[PDB]
Amino acid sequence: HMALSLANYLAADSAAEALRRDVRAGLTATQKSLPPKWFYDAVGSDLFDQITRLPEYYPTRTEAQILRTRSAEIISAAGADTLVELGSGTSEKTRMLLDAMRDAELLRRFIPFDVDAGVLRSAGAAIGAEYPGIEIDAVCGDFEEHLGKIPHVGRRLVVFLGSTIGNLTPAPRAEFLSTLADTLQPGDSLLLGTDLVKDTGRLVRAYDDAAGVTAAFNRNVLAVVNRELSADFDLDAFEHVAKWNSDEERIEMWLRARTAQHVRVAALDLEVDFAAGEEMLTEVSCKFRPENVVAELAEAGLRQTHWWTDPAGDFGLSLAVR
Ligand SMILES: O=C(O)[C@H](Cc1c[nH+]c[nH]1)[NH+]1CCCC1
Repeated sequence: HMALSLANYLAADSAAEALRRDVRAGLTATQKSLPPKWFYDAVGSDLFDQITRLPEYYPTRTEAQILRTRSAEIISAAGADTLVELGSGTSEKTRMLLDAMRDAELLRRFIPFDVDAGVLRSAGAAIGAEYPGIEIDAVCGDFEEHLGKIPHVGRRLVVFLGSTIGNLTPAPRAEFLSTLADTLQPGDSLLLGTDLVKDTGRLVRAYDDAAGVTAAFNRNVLAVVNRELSADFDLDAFEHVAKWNSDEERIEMWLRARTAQHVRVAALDLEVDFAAGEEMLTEVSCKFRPENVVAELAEAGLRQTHWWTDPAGDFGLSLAVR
């Protein structure tokens, strides 16, 4: 029910000023861009939830199938009594892990780490009900800034799933992994999900689905800006574009102006122009090679002790330690 400990390191005024900075810089750049963190307002989070069920979007259910068939092994390997989730704690995946920990009579604690306090409270209620006696310590924070705020209590399995790590470009990605590694004690383990290089047709379709749901998700970032900063983006005037970048081996999401657009962002006293056909970068989703996952982990000071992958080789999960 209501039993909970919650620490909150996020302030609304801080979030608001960050959006102002990001939007000003991103829209005044010669190559325009917007950071994908701003996708996830209430509407956008709901749209992403739907993306996880699209037939083209294999990542979620591929990862889920790996956990479904190997959760006992994962939990045995970790030997952890505390599950730290860098993410919501809402999904079936969380419960696969928690169930496996309970089955092994190891489970003592759940530490959800997410940017939305409301979601954390909901997760706390649900998990508290399903696993009576469990200690729940929630942390409201940004996983690029507040990893140091995660409690060091217990033997901890830190999980970072869904190929979230792929939404970070190499430099911030390496900084994140190194920082996370520095918070791990002997006994702690990292469970990392990484989407893998594969047929490029399948990759693009996964980010450009027939139903146009991803397109709606992408364009919604314009609605966020419109609402929060009093802008006048015409969402209809922008086309969703998903590209495979073979040099960097990553999917890229873009918004392309159908015709010349003049956008006023009132809250920034800012005007910007899009030429007909001008494209704005809104997200990258890096795809990994198995051998390189080992290397990126090692660079962060982490040793990969276990590697699970589906039989098609579509997706990978790593267990790593200090
Ligand atoms: O890169 C991805 O696959 C998605 C974001 C996304 C999904 N469809 C379009 N973008 N990430 C969101 C957090 C986990 C992965």
